[PDB]
Amino acid sequence: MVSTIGIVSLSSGIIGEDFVKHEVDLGIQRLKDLGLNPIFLPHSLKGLDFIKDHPEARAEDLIHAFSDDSIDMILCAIGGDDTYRLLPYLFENDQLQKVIKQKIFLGFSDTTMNHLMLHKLGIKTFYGQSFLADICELDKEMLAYSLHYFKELIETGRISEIRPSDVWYEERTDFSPTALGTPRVSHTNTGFDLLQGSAQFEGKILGGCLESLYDIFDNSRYADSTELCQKYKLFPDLSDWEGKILLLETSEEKPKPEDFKKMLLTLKDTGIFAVINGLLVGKPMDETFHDDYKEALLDIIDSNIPIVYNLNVGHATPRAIVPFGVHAHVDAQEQVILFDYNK
Repeated sequence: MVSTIGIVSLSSGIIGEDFVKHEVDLGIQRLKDLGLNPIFLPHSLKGLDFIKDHPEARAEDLIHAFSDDSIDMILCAIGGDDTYRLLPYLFENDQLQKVIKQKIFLGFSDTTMNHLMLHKLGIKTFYGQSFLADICELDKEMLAYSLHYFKELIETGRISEIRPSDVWYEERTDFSPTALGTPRVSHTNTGFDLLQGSAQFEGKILGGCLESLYDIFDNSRYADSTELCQKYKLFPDLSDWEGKILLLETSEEKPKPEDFKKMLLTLKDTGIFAVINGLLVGKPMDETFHDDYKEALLDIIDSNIPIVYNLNVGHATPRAIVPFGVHAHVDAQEQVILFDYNK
């Protein structure tokens, strides 16, 4: 019985900018048609500059979203690259833990950091879509495959299974008003690609955007990312990772193959690939460096660890939604991932 959906800006504040107005109205109408009543949290529409300079305000919006019993679901507006800055405002005095309640939380990319924050507090979240990226798809309707998962989530509170899309789409090259009502360029999608290891494996899924996870360990983007993430122990320990399935997906930054490898090896050094039950990897945006990443994965990760590539999760389109913290059964041969809420 999800009815009210609260939209939050925890990363970029672009959603409140004048030029995005029509897109926002488009998404609002789509949410209404699905049986929902959208509300924007108090700071979420204040714009680029305000949101950038007030991570504490973003945190206050998140705290309110989780503590307000009239809000049934929380949807991230859009990603960015600096939501790690919210950490002290959520954890230094257990501000979020004190008032948090289990309810649907959906986002991706920079939101990976928020997913890890919520994991720390025992909250089961949902990865892979956001308001501007998916609900405000510029074509006449939302992408059918993306809609399938969003509709299922809002109607049932869960995702039961993921199957590959029939098609995938390129990122647009026109973002002016002439883009409205036009389709993205599409291509046939060939399904889950078992790179190595068992076609079947199981466990709860956790992870997200590779570039985001990298900033837990490397401070090149922001000098204090590693300090803050270590201070608040954001990265799960090995006992936590053991027997889980890791999700990785690459962003619009399209990391060059050398950098993709660097990032994988930084994770490998933690022991994560040694304790997980398998690895799921999303299709890169535009399939950029698709074959290079496949070769890098095969080279770096021991061949007894299962890896399934080409998931329609992450920055390519369309986009499935992945429950985190829910036992999953992967079967690459049968092109399906099942979720068991009673295991």
